[PDB]
Amino acid sequence: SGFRKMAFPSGKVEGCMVQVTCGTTTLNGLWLDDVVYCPRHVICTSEDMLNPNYEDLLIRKSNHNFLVQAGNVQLRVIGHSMQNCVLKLKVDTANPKTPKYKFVRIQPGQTFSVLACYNGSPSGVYQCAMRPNFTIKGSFLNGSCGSVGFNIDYDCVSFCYMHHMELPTGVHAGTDLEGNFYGPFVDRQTAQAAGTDTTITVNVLAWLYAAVINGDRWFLNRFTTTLNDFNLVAMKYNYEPLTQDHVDILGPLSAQTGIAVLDMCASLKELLQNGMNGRTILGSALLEDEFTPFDVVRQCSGVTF
Amino acid sequence: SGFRKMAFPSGKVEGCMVQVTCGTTTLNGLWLDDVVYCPRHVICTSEDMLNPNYEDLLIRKSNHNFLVQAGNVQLRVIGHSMQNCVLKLKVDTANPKTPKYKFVRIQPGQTFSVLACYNGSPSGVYQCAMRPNFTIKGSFLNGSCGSVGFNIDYDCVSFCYMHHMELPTGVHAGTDLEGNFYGPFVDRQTAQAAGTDTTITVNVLAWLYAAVINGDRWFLNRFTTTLNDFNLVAMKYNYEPLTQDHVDILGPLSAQTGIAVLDMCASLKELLQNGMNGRTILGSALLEDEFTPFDVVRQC
Ligand SMILES: Cc1ccncc1NC(=O)Cc1cc(Cl)cc(O[C@H]2CC(=O)N2)c1
Ligand SMILES: Cc1ccncc1NC(=O)Cc1cc(Cl)cc(O[C@H]2CC(=O)N2)c1
Ligand SMILES: [Cl-]
Repeated sequence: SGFRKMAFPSGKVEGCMVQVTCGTTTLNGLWLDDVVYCPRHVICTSEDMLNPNYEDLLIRKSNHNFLVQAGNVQLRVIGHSMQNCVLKLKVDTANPKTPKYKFVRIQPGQTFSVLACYNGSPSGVYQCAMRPNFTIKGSFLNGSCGSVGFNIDYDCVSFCYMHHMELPTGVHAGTDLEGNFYGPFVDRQTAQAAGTDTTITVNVLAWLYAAVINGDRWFLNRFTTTLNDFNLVAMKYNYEPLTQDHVDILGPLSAQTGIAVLDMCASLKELLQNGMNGRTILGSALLEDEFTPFDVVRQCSGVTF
Repeated sequence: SGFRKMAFPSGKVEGCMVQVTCGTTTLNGLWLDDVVYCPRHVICTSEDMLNPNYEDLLIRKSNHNFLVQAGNVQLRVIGHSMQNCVLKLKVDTANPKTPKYKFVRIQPGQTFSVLACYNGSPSGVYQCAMRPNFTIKGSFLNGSCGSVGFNIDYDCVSFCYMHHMELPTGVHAGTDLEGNFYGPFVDRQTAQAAGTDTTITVNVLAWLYAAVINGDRWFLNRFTTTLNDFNLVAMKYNYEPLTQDHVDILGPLSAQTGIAVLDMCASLKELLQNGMNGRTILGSALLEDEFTPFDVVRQC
C-alpha cells in the first residue's frame, strides 16, 4: 500500500556524471563510452548568449579548452563536435561504468527521472513529466545545466532529457540527447515563454486507477460516457484530448479494478465540473497528472532494475 | 527555481542491496563491509508470526540456513547475531561497493529517501518523512521488507530506517539500523494501530518559506502571533506544537526572506482558517509537511 512519486534508481546514471568546464563556465556532462555530452552553451560567455553563433564560437576552441573531471580524475579531451544543441567531447578513456543505454526522444505526457547535478556531482533525483507545452516543472539552480532525465526499461537506461535552461516562469527547457529541444525553445539568452499548459488526461486517469487500487473509491459513480462527450468536456477544462490509444493503454488497469476506461472518464468529468468537495485522492486536493499508466502498473506490481 | 520532492541519488545504497532467504521467506538485506543487515522476522514461518520467540527461533538456525544473494553471486554466511529487531549476518566477503556510511536514529518530522526493493533489486526511490505517530507513508508491497531509508548529506550515507511491516491503515513501520523500532510497534502480526497522526508544523513553515524564496507571497498577511496563541490555533487543526527549538531552526529562512517566524505562523493560522481559495503554493492545493527546514535550504 501507499503511492509515491517514485523515480528510477539513479545509480546507473550517477556513474556517468562528470563536470565540464570551458573558461569560466562550469556545468555537467554525461560520459558514455568515450564521449562526454553537454549543452553547447558551455562555450558561451554572457555576451555570446545574447546572440550566439555556436559554429563560430566552437571553431575558436581547442581540446585543452575543455576541462572534463570525472570524480577527482581529469579526462583528456581528444576531439569535439556539435550535434544540434549538444556538444560532444571525445575523451581518451571509455567510461568503465557505462551502462547498457539508448537515446530516446519522449512525447509530452511521458514521465522520467531527473538526476539533478552540480559540478558533476549528483545532488538529488526526482520524477517529472514532459508537459504538453514541452517544458518540465523541474527543480534546478545555476550550475544544473547538463543534468539528465532518463527511464530504465529492463536493464537499459534510456536517456531522454538534458537540461539547458530556465524560463522566466521558473519552469525548465532542454533537449533530447541528440540535442533537439523539446518545445519551441532556443539556447539563447532572449525573451522566451512557455505556451499555455494543459493537463495530461491519460495520466490523471492512471492515477485515479492507482487511487482505486489503494482503496480510495469515493469519486466512482454509476455513469459512463462516450469518448467524444468526454473530449468535449476535456477541451473545456484545458485537458489534453483522450485518444483510443490512451483507452487501450488503460486496458490492464481497467481490467484489474473493474472500472471501464469510459466509466473512469465519467468520474473525471464529474470531478472537473464539481471539484472534490473538500475531499482528497491519494493525499492530493488536485488531480495528479505526472504518473503514466505504465508508472502506475510498475509501482503497484513492484518491478525491479 | 522550482521546488520538488527530491530524493537523494540512490546509487550508493543500490550497491548495498542483497536478497536474504531463510527457508521459504525471502526479503532484502543491506550489505555493508562484511555484514548483511535485515529484519529478524526473515527467520519466521507463517505459524511463528503472532508471538515469535526470536531467540528460540534463531538458536535453531545454522549459518547455511541463510542464503544471501548479491546480484547473481551467493555470499557465504559465516556468522549470525541479532541486535534488537535486526538480524546481522556475517559474510565471508566485504562489499567492495560499501560507501562511507553511518547509522543515525531520526526524530519525527525528519525526512529521508527510501530505496524500495524486492528480491534484493531496487525498484524505485522516493522521499518520506517520519510521521509524528512514528509511521511512514511509504509505497511498499509484500517482499519490500529490509528496504532502507537514508540521507546522503555530503558523500556519507546515513542509514536511518529499515522497513519491517505495514499496519492496517496502509502506513509503514520499521526500525533504525540498530533494530530499535520507531514508535510503539513490535515485529509480531498481533493487532497494531498507529496513533492519530498530526501535521509537522515546522516543516509546513519551512515549505511556506520555500514558497516565498520561489517568489510567492499571496498568503502573507500584516499579522504576527505569540507562540502560545499559534499553538492553541494549530492544535485545533491537528498540527504538532511548534516549540522554541522549531522557531530557532527557522531562523536562517526567516533572515533570508525577511519574514519573522511568528509572522509566518500568522500566515499559517490564516491558511488553516481560509484554505487556499483556488490558489496553489508551490504547485500544491494542500499544505506540504514533508520538507524540513534543512531540505528547503539545501534545495532552494
Ligand atoms: C540559472 C538557471 C537555473 C536553472 N536551470 C538553468 C539555469 N541556467 C540558465 O537558464 C542559463 C540560460 C541558458 C540558456 Cl541556453 C538560455 C538562457 O536564457 C533563456 C532562458 C529564457 O527564457 N531565456 C539562460
Ligand atoms: C504486506 C506488506 C506490505 C508492505 N510492507 C510490508 C509488508 N509485510 C508485512 O507487513 C509483514 C508483517 C511483518 C511484521 Cl514484523 C508484522 C506484521 O504484522 C503487524 C503489522 C500489524 O498491524 N501487525 C506484518
Ligand atoms: Cl479539481
